[PDB]
Amino acid sequence: MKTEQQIADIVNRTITPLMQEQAIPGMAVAVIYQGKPYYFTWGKADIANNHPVTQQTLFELGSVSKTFNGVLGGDAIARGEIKLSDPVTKYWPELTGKQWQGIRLLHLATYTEGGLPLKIPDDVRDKAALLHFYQNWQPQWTPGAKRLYANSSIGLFGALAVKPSGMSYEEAMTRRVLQPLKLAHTWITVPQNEQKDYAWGYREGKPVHSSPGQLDAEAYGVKSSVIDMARWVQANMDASHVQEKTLQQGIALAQSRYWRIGDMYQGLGWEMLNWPLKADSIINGSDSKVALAALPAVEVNPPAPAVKASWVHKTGSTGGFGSYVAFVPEKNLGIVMLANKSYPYPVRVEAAWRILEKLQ
Repeated sequence: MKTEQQIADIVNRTITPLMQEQAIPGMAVAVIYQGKPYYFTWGKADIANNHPVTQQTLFELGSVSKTFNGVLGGDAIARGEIKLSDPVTKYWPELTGKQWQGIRLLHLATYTEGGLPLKIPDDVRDKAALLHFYQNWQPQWTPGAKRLYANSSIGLFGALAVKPSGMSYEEAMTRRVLQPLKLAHTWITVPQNEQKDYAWGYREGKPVHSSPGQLDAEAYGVKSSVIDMARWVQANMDASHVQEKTLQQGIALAQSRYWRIGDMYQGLGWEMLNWPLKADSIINGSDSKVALAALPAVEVNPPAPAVKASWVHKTGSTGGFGSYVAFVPEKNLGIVMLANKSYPYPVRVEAAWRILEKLQ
């Protein structure tokens, strides 16, 4: 097995040119290797004010937030509070249009509802406007026909999934996921006494933070540190240490296979491919030209239970940040890459692959 110095050499050999070539001000990486997390930090969380990246720096996860959504939903399934087969109208009866009649929670959770838009429109800023938007949306195809990635589908799934609990989404996420997993540096809303650790994102050489929007927490609005993200990857890779039974089962359910889209399988938030695999499949699959395309979907019903021989991963971005998380349960190997600049998805995936390939 490799020493810490050997792992550091491997990580730095990839990250050093990456940050220079992509003009990334700050990064934090965790490698999970033979059961242990190894942490690395470089650069600046705030350039003008000279604040370094540390193991406590908070990064905007962007759509990596959907992995938290999927686990919270899995926990609700395990609690018996919801079933993915339930109609959306069980939880939002005011969606009375015929286009909602056959849409199930399953479809919202997995981008298979019929073609909701990538984001809720900017001018939808209250509950009345949100209802109007969904009521008047018209699908492009029947439920299950295609997978088309969106924030507005899984975002609504998260809002509906927590209804039986009587809690807000943020309250339920905190009580049911973050607190049991001891994720004390993971936030939907960063409190004032933690703002000192909230990195600035950089877009076109200017510091930026993400703007709020409807159903943001549910789809793209989580912030977290490298320590918490490593602990999150560890718990998702192997939840045998998680003593809360419904949370352990909910983690497993987010890695069930619900749909087959070529060689990719859709979990709850997490996306999976069989392992072993060819690097080009994930690198090319991460390009927006594939990842954002509407592709035919094949249902896996009942969902296939998690298998160890899988590459489990999720990309995410905001205006100023780019993140990537991936793990292989069979190998007990994983990686977290957090950066305060958005940079191309295939570059993220290739760098992660290069590191993990040397740690086989």
